[PDB]
Amino acid sequence: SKEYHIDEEVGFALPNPQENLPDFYNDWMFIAKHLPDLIESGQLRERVEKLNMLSIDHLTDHKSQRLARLVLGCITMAYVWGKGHGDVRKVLPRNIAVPYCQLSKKLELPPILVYADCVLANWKKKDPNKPLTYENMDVLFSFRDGDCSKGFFLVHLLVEIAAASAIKVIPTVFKAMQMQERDTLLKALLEIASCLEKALQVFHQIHDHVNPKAFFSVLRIYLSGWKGNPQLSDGLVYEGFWEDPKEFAGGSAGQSSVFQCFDVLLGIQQTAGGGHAAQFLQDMRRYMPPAHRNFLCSLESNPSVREFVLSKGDAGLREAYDACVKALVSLRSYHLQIVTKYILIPASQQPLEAKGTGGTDLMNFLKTVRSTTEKSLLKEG
Ligand code: HEM
Ligand SMILES: N[C@@H](Cc1c[nH]c2ccccc12)C(=O)O
Ligand SMILES: [C-]#N
Repeated sequence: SKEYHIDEEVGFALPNPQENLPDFYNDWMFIAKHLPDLIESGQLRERVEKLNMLSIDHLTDHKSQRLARLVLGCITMAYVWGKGHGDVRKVLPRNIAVPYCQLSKKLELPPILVYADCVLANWKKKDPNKPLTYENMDVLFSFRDGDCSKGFFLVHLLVEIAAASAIKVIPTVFKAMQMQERDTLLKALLEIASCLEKALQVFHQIHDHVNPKAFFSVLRIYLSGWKGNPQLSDGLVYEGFWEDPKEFAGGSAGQSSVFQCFDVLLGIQQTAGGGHAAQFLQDMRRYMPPAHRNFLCSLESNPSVREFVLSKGDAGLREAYDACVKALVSLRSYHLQIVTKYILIPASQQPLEAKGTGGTDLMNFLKTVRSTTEKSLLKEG
C-alpha cells in the first residue's frame, strides 16, 4: 500500500504529521493556533480580512500541504461561523479563499474542513518513544476552550489506528482466495473480526473525554458546512476563485475510509440502490484523499469475498465471514447509542427530522445503513 498511502500502524491516518509550517506562512499559523482566544475576543474576522494573499508555492512536500489545509480549514470554519451564535459570513475573503482553493485543487479535496484534515492530520505524539495512546497524544488545533476537541478528534484517530490492524490483513484475504487457501482465508477473516471487535472498545472511551453539552452546543457548529444548510442556503462564495456560491458538505466520520473499506470487502452494498444513504456514502468519497478513494476503487475491483464464502458449503468459513459482519453491526448499533447521547438528548434540552453535519437525515440514514449491514448476515449459513 505504497501508492494507497495506508500505514501498517495508523492505517488511513497521516503518520507523524508536521506541527509547524515554513516561516513564510507565520500569519496563518498564528491565527489557527489562537482560535480559542481570537473568536472569544470578536477580532478574528478582522484579523483574516486585514491579511495579504500568501501564495502556495513554498509548500514542498505532502505533509506541509496537509498542515496548510488544516490551518486554512480551521480558520475558514472559525471565520464563517464566528462566535457560533448565528452571526455568520456568506463571503470568504480573496486573500484566504484563493490559496485555500488552489491548495485544495492540488490535493483533489473540497475547500472545506474534512475528516482527513481535522482527525487524520490533526494530531501528534507527545513523547515519540512512548506508544500510541491518549495520555501520550494531543491535537494540533482547537476551536474554543471547553469544546472537548482533543478528546473528540483523538477518539476517532484511535479507532482509525485500531482499524489499521484489520486493514493490513486485506491483502491476505485476496491472496488466499486466488490461491484457493481455505485455512489462511479463515484465519484472516477471524483476525479482521477480532480487530473490529477491539475497535468497539476504543469507541467506548468517547464518554471519558467528550462532554455531550460541550460537543453539541460548542464544537458541532464549527464542524458544520454549507450543503443544504439554511444558514447559507445557496452556499458560500469564495471571493476571486469562483463566481457563484458553492455548496460543500460539513465534516463527518462518514468521510472515514474505514467503514466503507470493510463494507466493500465484505460485499455489503451500501453505495448501491440509488437511495439517499447510498448517494451520501458515494458523495463522501470526494471528501476522502485521492489515494483512499483509489484504495476503495481497487477493493471493489477484486473478486467478491461474500460470493467466494457462500459458494464453498463451509460452516467455519461462513462463521468467520459472519463475525466480521456482526462486528460492523455492533459498531453501528453502538454508534446509534452515541448519537442518542450526543445529539438527540442535547437537542431536546435546547430552546421535521434532525440534520447531521454531513447533511444527512441522520436517524433514518444511520438505521438504513445499519439495516443494510444486518441483511448481509448469513444467520447460520
Ligand atoms: C459525538 C460523537 C458522534 C456523533 C454525534 C456522530 C454522528 C453521526 C451522524 C449524525 C452521522 C450521519 C452522517 C452525517 O449527516 O454527518 C454519522 C455517520 C457516521 N459516523 Fe458518526 N458520530 C459520532 C462519532 C463517530 C465515531 C467515533 C465514529 C468512528 C469510526 C463514527 C463513524 C461514523 C461513520 C462511519 C458514519 C457514516 C455512516 C456509517 O457508515 O454507518 N462516528 N455520525
Ligand atoms: N456528523 C456529526 C459530527 C461529527 C462526528 N464525528 C466527526 C468527525 C469529524 C468531523 C465531524 C464529526 C454530527 O452531525 O454531529
Ligand atoms: C459521525 N459523523
